[PDB]
Amino acid sequence: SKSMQVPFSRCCFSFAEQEIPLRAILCYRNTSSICSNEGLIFKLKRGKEACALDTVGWVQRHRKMLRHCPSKRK
Repeated sequence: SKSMQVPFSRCCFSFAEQEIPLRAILCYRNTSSICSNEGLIFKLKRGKEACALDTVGWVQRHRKMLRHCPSKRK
């Protein structure tokens, strides 16, 4: 109890490879090297985050406008 880390977590299975727009996303942030192949993550309004690679393409336009999420407590 209270040993491991609740948030953060590891990579995901289904990333945001689709054409997810900014209307659904709020912020993006790179993850650890657990992915072992460009690990990226995002933030949505639903009250959660989304997994991604890093330089997929649609991330650039998202990160070009948005930036690395501040703090580390949701």
